[PDB]
Amino acid sequence: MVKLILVRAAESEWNPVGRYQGLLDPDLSERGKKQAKLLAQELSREHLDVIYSSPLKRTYLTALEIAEAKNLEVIKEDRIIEIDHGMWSGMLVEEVMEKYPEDFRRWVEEPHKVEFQGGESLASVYNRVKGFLEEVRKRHWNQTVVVVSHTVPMRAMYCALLGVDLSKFWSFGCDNASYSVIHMEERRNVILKLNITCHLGEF
Amino acid sequence: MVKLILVRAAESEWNPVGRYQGLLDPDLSERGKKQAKLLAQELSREHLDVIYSSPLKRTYLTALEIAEAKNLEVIKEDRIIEIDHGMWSGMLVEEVMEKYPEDFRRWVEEPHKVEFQGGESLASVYNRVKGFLEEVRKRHWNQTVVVVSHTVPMRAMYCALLGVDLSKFWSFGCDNASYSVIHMEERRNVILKLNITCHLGEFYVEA
Ligand SMILES: [Cl-]
Ligand SMILES: [Cl-]
Repeated sequence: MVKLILVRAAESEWNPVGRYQGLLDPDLSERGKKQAKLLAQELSREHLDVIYSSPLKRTYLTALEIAEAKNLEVIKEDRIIEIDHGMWSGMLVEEVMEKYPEDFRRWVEEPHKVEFQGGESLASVYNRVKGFLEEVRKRHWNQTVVVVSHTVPMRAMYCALLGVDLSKFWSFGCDNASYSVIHMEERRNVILKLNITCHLGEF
Repeated sequence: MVKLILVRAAESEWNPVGRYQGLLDPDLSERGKKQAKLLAQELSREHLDVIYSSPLKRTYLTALEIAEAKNLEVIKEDRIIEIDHGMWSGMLVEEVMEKYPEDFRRWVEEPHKVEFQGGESLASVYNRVKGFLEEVRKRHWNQTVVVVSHTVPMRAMYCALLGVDLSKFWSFGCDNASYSVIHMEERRNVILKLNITCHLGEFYVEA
């Protein structure tokens, strides 16, 4: 099997105020930098074979702490980059709700149908992360793989892994510096642990 | 929303050797007794409104610790009882694999089509836990509900909660004295946390 460890980036400077980032690239927050160290300590217990990360700072810096703790390299991977939120990028959740209430409603209620104006469709995110996961399954069979990514590609990944409709997108928790443990087996994928944050304690 | 905390019984005497219990009723192991206390300690940190438990000892004893820590009464619920494993009940996994390889293969490969001889179907389990969850959603809106159950009903519950086929049965981890946090929202259910065992520390066993 593949032991797949799916990690969300530690907290960015934009997360606590709820500003959509998409492809935009803020640094980790001070809290985030601490979260990443704690997560790296937590994952140091495991034998790791490979670490993939979205190339954006928040993910890459999180990946780098895990790699440094285990003396591995980080392999950048564009296919697990955050969705292009288009015009939402730079906007607070409250601003989106006020300026684009109907688009916000579609996002919450029927995420699978969304295409961000000036940006990417959720279908597109699903396609790219699924392709990545298929290649990982083949290439890294019988290994432990860490994948450092963001909310939207991660939630799409859970849909692909379970073989469920993209409409189930919101049914998975995805907190900063969390990890999930998936076993990619011969006939199915198994979510053994989802959205673990215990290592963060107070953070 | 409903904050639904789905808990698997702490370790029974039969869990570490892999003997199928079903409706057979073994005690918690000494380790499991400690697990239940650690879990109860963990869940004592937040407000709980109601605790439902399968009436089998392994679940009920786990539920009793959580209930006592919060000044609640355990509500016995037959609809979250373990599947009737029928002829497998009392057999080790390796014995089942040896004696009934075809039925074991069906169990692993196509769980949604399984029915244990002298026992219950997986479809039956799905039906009864789904009805239970529907009633919980209506009765306990804006409350925190603990449900103490077993691997098979819990896995069926995840299928029902996600509104997905019973063929996804095996795709969810379910360890002794673990908890999952689900939000039952208006339009969907969200698995916020699945199969959390961090509170157990050195007393955590996968198996
Ligand atoms: Cl989001
Ligand atoms: Cl089982």
